[PDB]
Amino acid sequence: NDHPQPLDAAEIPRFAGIPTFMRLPAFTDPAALQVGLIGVPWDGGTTNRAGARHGPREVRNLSSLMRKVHHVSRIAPYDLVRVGDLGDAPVNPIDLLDSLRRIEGFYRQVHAAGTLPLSVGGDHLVTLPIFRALGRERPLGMVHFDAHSDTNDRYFGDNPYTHGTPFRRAIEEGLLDPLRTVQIGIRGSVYSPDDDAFARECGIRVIHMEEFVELGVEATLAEARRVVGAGPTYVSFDVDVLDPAFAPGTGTPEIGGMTSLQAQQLVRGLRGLDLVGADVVEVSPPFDVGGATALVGATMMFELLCLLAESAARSA
Amino acid sequence: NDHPQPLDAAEIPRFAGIPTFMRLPAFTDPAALQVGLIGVPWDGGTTNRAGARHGPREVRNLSSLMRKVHHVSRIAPYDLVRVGDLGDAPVNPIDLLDSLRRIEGFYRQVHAAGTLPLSVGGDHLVTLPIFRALGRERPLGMVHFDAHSDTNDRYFGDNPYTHGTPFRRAIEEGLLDPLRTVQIGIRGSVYSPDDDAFARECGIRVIHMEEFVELGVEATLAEARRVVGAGPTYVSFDVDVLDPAFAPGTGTPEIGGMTSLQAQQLVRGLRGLDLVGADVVEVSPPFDVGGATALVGATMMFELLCLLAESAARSA
Amino acid sequence: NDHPQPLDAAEIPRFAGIPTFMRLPAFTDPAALQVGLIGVPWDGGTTNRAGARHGPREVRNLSSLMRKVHHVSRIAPYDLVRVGDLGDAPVNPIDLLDSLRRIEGFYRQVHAAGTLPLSVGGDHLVTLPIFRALGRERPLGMVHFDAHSDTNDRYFGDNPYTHGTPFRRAIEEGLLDPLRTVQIGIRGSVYSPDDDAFARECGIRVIHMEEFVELGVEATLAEARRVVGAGPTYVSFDVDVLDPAFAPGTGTPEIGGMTSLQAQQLVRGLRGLDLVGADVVEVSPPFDVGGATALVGATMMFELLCLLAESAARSA
Amino acid sequence: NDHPQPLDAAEIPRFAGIPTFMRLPAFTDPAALQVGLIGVPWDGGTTNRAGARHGPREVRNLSSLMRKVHHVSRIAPYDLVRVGDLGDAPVNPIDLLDSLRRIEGFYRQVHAAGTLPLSVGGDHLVTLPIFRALGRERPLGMVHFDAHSDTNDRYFGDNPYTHGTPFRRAIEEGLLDPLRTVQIGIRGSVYSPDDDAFARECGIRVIHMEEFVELGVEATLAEARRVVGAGPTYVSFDVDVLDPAFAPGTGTPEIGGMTSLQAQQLVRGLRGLDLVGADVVEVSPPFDVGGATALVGATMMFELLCLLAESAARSA
Amino acid sequence: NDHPQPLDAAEIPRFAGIPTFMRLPAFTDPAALQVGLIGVPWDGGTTNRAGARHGPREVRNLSSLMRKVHHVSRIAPYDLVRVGDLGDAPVNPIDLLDSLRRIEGFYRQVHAAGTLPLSVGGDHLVTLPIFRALGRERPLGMVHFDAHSDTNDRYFGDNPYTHGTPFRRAIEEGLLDPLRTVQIGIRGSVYSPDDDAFARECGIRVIHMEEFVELGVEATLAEARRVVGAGPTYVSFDVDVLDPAFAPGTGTPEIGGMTSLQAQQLVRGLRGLDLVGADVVEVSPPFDVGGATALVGATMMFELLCLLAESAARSA
Amino acid sequence: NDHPQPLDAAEIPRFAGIPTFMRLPAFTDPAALQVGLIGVPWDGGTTNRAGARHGPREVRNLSSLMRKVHHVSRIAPYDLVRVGDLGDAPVNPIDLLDSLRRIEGFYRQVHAAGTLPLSVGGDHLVTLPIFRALGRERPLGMVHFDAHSDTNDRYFGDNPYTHGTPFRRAIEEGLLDPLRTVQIGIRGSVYSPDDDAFARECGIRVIHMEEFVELGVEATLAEARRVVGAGPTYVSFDVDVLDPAFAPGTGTPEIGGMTSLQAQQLVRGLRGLDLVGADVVEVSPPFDVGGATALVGATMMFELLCLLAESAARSA
Ligand SMILES: NCCCCCCN
Ligand SMILES: NCCCCCCN
Ligand SMILES: NCCCCCCN
Ligand SMILES: NCCCCCCN
Ligand SMILES: NCCCCCCN
Repeated sequence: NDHPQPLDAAEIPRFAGIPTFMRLPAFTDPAALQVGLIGVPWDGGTTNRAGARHGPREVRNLSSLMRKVHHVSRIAPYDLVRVGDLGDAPVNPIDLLDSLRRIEGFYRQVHAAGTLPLSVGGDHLVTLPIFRALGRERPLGMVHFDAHSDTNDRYFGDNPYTHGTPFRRAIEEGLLDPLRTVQIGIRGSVYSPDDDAFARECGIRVIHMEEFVELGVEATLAEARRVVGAGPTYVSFDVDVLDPAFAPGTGTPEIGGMTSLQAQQLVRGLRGLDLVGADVVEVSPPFDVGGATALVGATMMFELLCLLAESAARSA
Repeated sequence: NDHPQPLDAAEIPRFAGIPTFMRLPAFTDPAALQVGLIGVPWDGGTTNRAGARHGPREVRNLSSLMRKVHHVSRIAPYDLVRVGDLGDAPVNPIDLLDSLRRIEGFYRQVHAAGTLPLSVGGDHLVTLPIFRALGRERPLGMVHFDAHSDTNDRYFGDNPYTHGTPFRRAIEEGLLDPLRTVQIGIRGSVYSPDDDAFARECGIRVIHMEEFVELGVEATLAEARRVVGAGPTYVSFDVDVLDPAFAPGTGTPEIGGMTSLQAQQLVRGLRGLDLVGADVVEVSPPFDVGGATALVGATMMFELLCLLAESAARSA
Repeated sequence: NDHPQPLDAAEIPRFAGIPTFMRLPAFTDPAALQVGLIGVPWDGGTTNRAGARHGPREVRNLSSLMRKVHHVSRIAPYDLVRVGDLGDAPVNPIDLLDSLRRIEGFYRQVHAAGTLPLSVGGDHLVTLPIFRALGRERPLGMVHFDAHSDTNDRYFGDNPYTHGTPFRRAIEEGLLDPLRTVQIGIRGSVYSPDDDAFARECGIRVIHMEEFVELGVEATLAEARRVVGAGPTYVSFDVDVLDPAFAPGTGTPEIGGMTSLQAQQLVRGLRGLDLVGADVVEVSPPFDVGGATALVGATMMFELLCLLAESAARSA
Repeated sequence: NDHPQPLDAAEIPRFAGIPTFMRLPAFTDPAALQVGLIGVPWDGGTTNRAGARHGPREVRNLSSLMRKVHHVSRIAPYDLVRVGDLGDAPVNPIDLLDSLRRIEGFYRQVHAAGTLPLSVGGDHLVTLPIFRALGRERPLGMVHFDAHSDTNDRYFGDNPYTHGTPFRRAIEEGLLDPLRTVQIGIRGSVYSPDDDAFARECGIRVIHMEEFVELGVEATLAEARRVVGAGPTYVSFDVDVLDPAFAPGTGTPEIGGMTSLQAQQLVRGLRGLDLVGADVVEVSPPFDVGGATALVGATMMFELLCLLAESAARSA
Repeated sequence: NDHPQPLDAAEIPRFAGIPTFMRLPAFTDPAALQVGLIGVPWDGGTTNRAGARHGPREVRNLSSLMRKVHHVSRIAPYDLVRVGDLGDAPVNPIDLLDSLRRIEGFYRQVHAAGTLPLSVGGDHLVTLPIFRALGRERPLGMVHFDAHSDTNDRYFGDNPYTHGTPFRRAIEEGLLDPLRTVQIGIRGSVYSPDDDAFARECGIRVIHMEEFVELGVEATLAEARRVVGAGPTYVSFDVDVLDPAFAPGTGTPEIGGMTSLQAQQLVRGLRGLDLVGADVVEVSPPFDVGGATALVGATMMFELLCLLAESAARSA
Repeated sequence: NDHPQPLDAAEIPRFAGIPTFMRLPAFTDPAALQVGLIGVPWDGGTTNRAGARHGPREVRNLSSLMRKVHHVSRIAPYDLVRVGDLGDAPVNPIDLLDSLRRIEGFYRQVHAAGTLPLSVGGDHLVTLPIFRALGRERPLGMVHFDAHSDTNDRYFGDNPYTHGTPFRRAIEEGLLDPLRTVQIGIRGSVYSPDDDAFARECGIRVIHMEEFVELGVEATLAEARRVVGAGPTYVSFDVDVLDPAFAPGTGTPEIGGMTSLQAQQLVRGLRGLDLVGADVVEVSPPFDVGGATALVGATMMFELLCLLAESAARSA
């Protein structure tokens, strides 16, 4: 084939070998890849239960359990395109602004090379430096799976950058197109009598958990696809969209959430869209249980990888 | 506008502050409040896996994650009515009858002041002294979420007070109207071929787990609303109604239970009933996993708080 | 009416007593029982995450929670037939072939006595020696719940015996009738774009997780029954069929799985079939969380026991 | 020598077999044994963190790791005398007074048969009913390893029976001889500014943690042997004597404790005394980490078994 | 005493009541107290494994186990002086400088009122704003128990503030007298071929783990007392001085440490010094096991409280 | 200063980067290195509690906390010699003899290149193939830290290869000189009166735990050095030598063991000896607690590395 390949499991047992994403070779140069698997070990944007800085290491670890071919779509992503583990974006645990700069820097090297990034957080603030690099020319659409909109304004006085502000920033900076943004799974007590105010004024489509239950998977999918249409789309997967039973290891859980099953069905349903990048954020190992949330992370990573592979091929 | 409010999360982070229910101020006088949040740290009635005496503390802890406004109903409970943390009902861990007296004494003051109690257990026996305080004037109706009927007679072999007997006592003492009692979620193997002896003979509506699946949420909700009518009604939520996946921290789990999502749907559907009190019972921290069951309790508590707040508002 | 009985829970509490299956007496002679509860503490067939050798002990422990009478069917299994704990099948943790030899040996003694076996694993390889003893005369039909087909050929060279090959082996050896085999819950990424090859060629009905969801419980059930028919049938239950939310303590978890509730419904729907034995495999205590998987295992064990008790009852 | 033996580890691996104490056969008749291994699954005496009721079960489990011969003394207890698992003493989890009565009942049957008990608690109150059976003829001496004196008077009013009063009761009842009591390891903040008042009035030798440190093992032992002399002596080992690092699974930890090493040395040095019984109490699985404390419990149990075996052989 | 007192355990069980340090009443005004118990829930200075922001809440929880009187020195701190829970110092989880400013501001009020602070972190950076409030008039002496000197210069560029720089800052700012600073337990691999460069150059007495082992407790103590003399001294206790076995719940563990016992002996031996404040830092619940480190923290707090109370009593 | 270096911690934080031993670069060619860090993830030799196959991945993860310079000895191993991560020796989870051949194959290539191996298991059986490669020309001496002598003969019939036989095999194969072999820490009950036969009859120096305590660290060190002399010597460090308090994550724990501190003092005292290689074995993640034992493994690995670096430097 000649593409980078995972360590062969008929030969090296899955517990063995240096833990890389999907057991792929490590790369330093983004031009060597069509899809780059990237860690963003960064949780400076976390105002309560931190720990998502350990997400990437543990996702790497549990991705050992992933196999080469998707059993539904039959996509063999490593055969389709050049995929590899591109390491961790530079992070500064003590300096939020420095991290923001340096992560953007890293991502514009990735974008300049033409690689589609598949990223593991890190809390949800990580998605902003990524959009800063990927949405310069044209604004992005987005399918966003989350318990929270992450479109708040300020925290603890007037700090504009937290894991709860990234999509407001991205919209203000013109990186995210709100008319092509759909959010799925929003739930839990809120600060305000009309929380979806910013959302409604700029026209974000918010499918709350309760609307997702009313609609069902198919109708929700039809509505997500309708919102993003034909244009360049990013997929942001916050593991907190899932119920705590499936994703305990997360900073801001809200009970009464999506099932793993349902998340796989929704992601699988995005086949054919022009996906320009994706992430899996908020995996927090210090609140995780037997690496349950790290495994969810790894699997959802692979689900997204398969579709990114197809978009990277189409884009070539 | 002058009601007790949670600590301001724009000022004081959720990991900070001495931990009270919902970050509310502590109160000793129930006349200061319309809805009172009360712990009953008591498990003297547990015949197997104990630890529910630690429930109220961990629920307080995890309730730090609750916010001011319900996202569906828009109810802002601390603006509608005055809510506060009344601390723990006094408990004697070595003397069961002394606990029964003292817990009731506490609830007697709460009832005299006209305050609706919202309680956290404690095993299910804690509901009895509450009913003894709350049901003397007219027998209460009840919506009861549980895996068990808790209507047994005697254990080992002349003891009338366990977590399995509170509602038999309540019916015998004329405090609980069985003809206005609905039990939802009952499941798990039983001791003898006829479990439902007492339950059927006094006319309790028992919606077993199986019937609840046949029925679905909306029809169950309508049957529960039919049974309790326009009369004064108590809501008892036993976390063991949930599947262990959502609530592992409980003494007597039975697999194949309710989802947190389903529980929220069913409790929200109780809107508008004449609710005179409610509790969340059987959270047992020594069997809990990373505060999961404590978070469930805290959230279900917030769900009940909203409905209780509306009742207390209608009374004023 | 002189049948072996569980310890009397109205006199001896569930935390007390030597842990045997279902708190029953221990037996060493299979002819003394119609249904024998057997542990197969064996995981030499495991290629990655091991630990199922500890399964039977923890299932013994957690089976303390089971009661005497099924609450839906009203089957009192210990009244219907003679049930007991037959101990553990002989295992050599260090010699795979010797274990196969000895496990088969033990199971032919069980078979020669007309005792129906209900077995707790152990990884899925355990089912092969059992099959070699139960299917010498006439091949078995099977209802198989798993995340994996376990019909692979070879591993790490020319090794034909792992937890992923037992049903391929059983079919080749004429012990399992593929035309009377249905498999339910298969999911997760695979090694090749053509995985169901062996299954499609010999005619195994494979119901993947995706098809189970499209089908629903009742239609899945009718299909399962259509496949096995009136003939002699084994039920093999691998806990990894369950979403890791319900069964974390297993070696090869795959997300987006079956709920505990669904498994109960599906197993309960096998009533009336000519069931000649069953097993519950792949419970791995070292990856379990507070015995949840061991509890699930004990419960499924009770569910199967009821059905088997009905089968043993019919014969005389 | 025709004496009961553990399952053969050279043949049956340690993860296998029904979990009895030391993998010994189970007995019903005390007269069949010279040393009886007994569980007392009782924690009605616990006023704060409970769970010791599950102690005997988890100790049975982890005793699977024990071997047949002591590596220092070379005592082979099963060769010397007849040892077996006598099951659990009857317990009433709801009724304290009924428990005391039924446990005594069980122990006087054990005593009437000339059988030396080796008991696993259960909280410390469990030793009282044992002393009530064993202390009738001559009052007993004791070497007692604990963080607390367990010689308090009343709790929560006029309650004379908790895990903190057994030894005061036993002295008042003339079952324990204070002049022949030595207590080793006492430490931790106290309620009373003069806590040791009772112990000093009746002449109990109290070697506090601080004094044990100054004395060292050899000299502490000389002093413990002096106190108990040649008379009949019980050993009561409370795991909370150990530092929480070695025994986390206990209800009332006090840091800065004894090491497992030190405890082994101290018990080993009691060889040659007339030991008429022993217990290991306060193992609390709900607060345990990976069965650490259960293992400690099982090992100390074996340490004592060897000594009790020598005393039993001496008498016969 | 008329002094504030812990909840009466003879009446109120230790698992009940809204949890405060040592079960004392909650205070808002530092002039009401002679020793103030304060939480600094702050870990913005943490460069790797964080979580210490949850320290104060869990130390509060586990301090429920503390009793009224020290069992060795016989000091009863609450009878000696007025002690209370002052709550948490204000903390900004996003703005490091804003926290430094606000924490100091809180301690300024505390110091102005003549109140002696006993603090629970939070990571070690938290000691800097404390020193900033306490060491302006005259520089402080210090006994510092730690695995690390915390006298490094810069991190990740020129960030002057981390858990590893605070004492470097305090010396530079004239708040700490290096000549009256002694550090005990220092150990672990270092970044650079010469580490104690700064510490030796300004003349801090550094007693590495190895020297403490050679010296022994008494001789270590005599050296520490020689260093601090008769002048005003602060005691800063980093739980990571302890072996991971005694304190697993900490961010930067180094194996082969001090035991709880040794730590208690070293603190007890500080009796009679002019102690003006103390802290217990680096308790990190997300890495803790069953609250082990919280309990150590709570107990070391009590050890420190007893001596602080005597100092405050001398002054009065 | 052209040697391989760990990721720069002033630039790249410890939670970031692909997890290699000590965050060194990954090598594939042994000839590139003077000291080779190797994982041997193999537990086929385990007769009871397995999981050591996961040892090397977790030790890699936690080795992230190691720094560049030994604080006592001042050895900067990466400046001294060329050190790197050689990956994992090949392993067949299902085939013991093939693992034996293939692991030896790998170490043969390592030995041919002049590279000193520093290895992480895997269970203690992993040392045999290592010795088979390193001990042909002349037999090795050994310092061996363990709770067990690992010189048993056969298990479960005649299987000559388990984690309890490696040194029996190595001695019989002329690879280990028993007259230059010292074992330290041996303890715990034994299977029969005469297991120890082999070790004494061939003259291994066996320093039991009891004797180690009698001798003390310094005299144990003197005796270990006397046994090995100036000849080529291997160090085999089994984490089960440590008390379970310090090393919970291990398959066959024996309470009453060495402390982390003692182990460090002992290994550090091996400076100057002709060390030809070392290993750290029996780290078993499925039994570890928050990675405690992996961290111990990582530190002991660093301690050993520093000494190995000196040996490599002298040869060159
Ligand atoms: N929520 C599912 C993630 C997988 C956890 C399984 C680990 N045994
Ligand atoms: N299932 C209830 C909530 C559990 C999530 C807790 C994450 N720490
Ligand atoms: N105190 C240590 C007892 C043993 C723990 C080892 C792993 N279960
Ligand atoms: N001198 C003891 C050093 C401990 C090193 C750090 C281990 N994690
Ligand atoms: N190392 C002190 C903590 C003790 C833990 C016991 C149970 N929380």
